[PDB]
Parts: sequence; structure tokens; C-alpha cells
Amino acid sequence: EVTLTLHQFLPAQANVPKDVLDVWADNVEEASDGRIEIERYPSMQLGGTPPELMDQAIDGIADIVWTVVGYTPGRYPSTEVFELPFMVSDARAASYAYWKMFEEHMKDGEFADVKILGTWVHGPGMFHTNKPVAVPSDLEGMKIRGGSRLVNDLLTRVGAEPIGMPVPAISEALSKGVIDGTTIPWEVTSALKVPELVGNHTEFDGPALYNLTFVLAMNKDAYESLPEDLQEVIDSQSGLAFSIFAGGTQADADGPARQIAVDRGNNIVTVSQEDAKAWDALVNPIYETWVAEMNDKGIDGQALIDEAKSLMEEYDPSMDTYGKAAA
Ligand SMILES: O=C(O)CCc1ccccc1
Repeated sequence: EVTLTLHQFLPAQANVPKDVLDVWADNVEEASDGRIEIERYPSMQLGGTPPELMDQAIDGIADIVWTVVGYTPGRYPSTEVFELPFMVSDARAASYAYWKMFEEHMKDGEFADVKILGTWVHGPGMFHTNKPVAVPSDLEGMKIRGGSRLVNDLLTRVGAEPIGMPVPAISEALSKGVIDGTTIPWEVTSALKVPELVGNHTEFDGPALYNLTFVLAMNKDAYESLPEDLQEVIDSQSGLAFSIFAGGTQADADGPARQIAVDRGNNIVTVSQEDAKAWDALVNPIYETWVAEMNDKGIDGQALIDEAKSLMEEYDPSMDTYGKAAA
């Protein structure tokens, strides 16, 4: 008889909570034959700010959290291989690569203090602004919200003034004119009333401008102290197939979100793969600086980039098998 608490930073009817986390939690409960119940607390209901979620899991405030890796910068630098500009073409492929590389490089190193249940990226990160944006110079003198240190670097290099804040604060920040626009993928715009608060959006054909890494993470003591058969339940509903499903589900939610912006008459600029080269010219120096920072810490940054590309190429849609579990 086991009760676990799950804490996260978006509303219960948001896309990841409802179609990813509730499916995972329901899977663990069904698979445990009712021996595990998971209480789900949305919108930081148990207190704190979203950046604090990783430490809430480590300190046992919550048993399980979904959080943005980038909200605790300087801690988990290996994840940042997926946050390099124009790196990712397919969120399922990247989430597959992210799980393999997590297990190879990160599990017993930068993530040793926590049990990692899932690793994924969102759909293409893109702009949502009070004024139309077609080329990098349009961002000059705009305050743009970012959620990671690599996204703040990207924003600086295209001539934006980056404002770092957790994603739920965007709505108030836009409404009060603290920011002129934000980075996010499409899927989460709906829950944040972004199409209501701004009339312009800039998306990119081909590779994503950026995407942020997430984890689903669990207090080590809470996991280790389960009986071994209940440990095997958590593991059976977690890891590689789960990670591909989390990234795929979240990426797929871009579509219905974009359609809301279209149907209201918001302006959407679609940057062609040709016109993206002007953007790439300003942001691709991050590859060289990031590799140098990793090399300074004795990490082969370029080998991490090469292995990410190789794993994303090796992903095949037949690996996307995650669904509702047997008991
Ligand atoms: O950009 C951020 O600060 C976070 C990104 C994010 C996107 C989609 C769901 C939750 C968080």
C-alpha cells in the first residue's frame, strides 16, 4: 500500500499533465494492481517556484516532479547538447537520443542525486511577439522571455534583450508589458493565453530554432525503499519508450495550438529553410563556445554532438510503442 506525490508547474488540463503525466501515473497504478496511488499536484499547488522542483524531489518535499532542466543552469550541462540551435528535426528522435545519452553519460554523473524516469524535448521553439518578426533585426530592442541559459545566449545573439523567467509567469509578464514577446513551442501557448495577449508568431521550416530538455524525476529514497516488484513496476512504465511518447505527444500538441492562432487571425510568419540561414549565421557560434566550455571541464562536447546526431538518425517510428499498461 503506497501513496506517491507528483508535483508540476502547469494546470491539470495542460497538454503534458493530461496526455503525458496522467497517462504515466495511471500506467504505474494499473501496472501495480492498485498497490501504488499517485496524487498529482499541478500549478505548484504544494508551494515554491518551478525552478525549485528538482530540489523538491531531492529533499523529499514531493516524490516525483516534472521540471525544465534549464531552470537549474550549471547543473546538467550534458542535456544542453539538445538545446543547441537548429539541432533537432524530430522531437521523438531527440527524446530517443536523449534517453540513450542520459543512460550512457548522465545517470551516474550529473544526475546521480535523483532517479530519472523520463528525458524529452518539446516541439519546435519559436517566437510570439507584440510586433511582427520576419528577420533577426526585427528583434532589436525587444524584451524576449527565455527559459534556459542557451536560449538566453541565442536571444542575445539575434539582438533581443533576454528576460529569464519560469514559463507560467509569461501571461502576467505579457499583460503588464514587462516583456514584448516570448519563446515557447506552440503546444503550451493555449494554457498561457499567448494567442490572446499577442497577435504575431514566427515559426521555422526544417530544424527547430531550439527546444528545451525536461526530466520526470523521483526522490531516490522513495524509489529505493519500495519493494523490488514495485520498483520493477515504476521501471516498466518509465525510460526509453516513455521518453519517445512524452516528446511525441508534446510535439503533436503543437498542431491544435497553432490552429487556434490561425482561426483568431493572428499573423504567423513561416521562415523558409533558405531564410533560416540568416538566423543560423547569428546563433551557430554557440556550437563552438559550448564545445569549448565542455572541453574546459574535460568533456568531449563534439563527441556528444556527434553521438546525438547519430542516435537521432538511427531512430525509427517502430520504436514509438508506449501506451496503456496491463495490470
Ligand atoms: O520555455 C520555458 O521556459 C519552458 C518551456 C515549456 C514548454 C512547454 C511546456 C512546459 C514548459
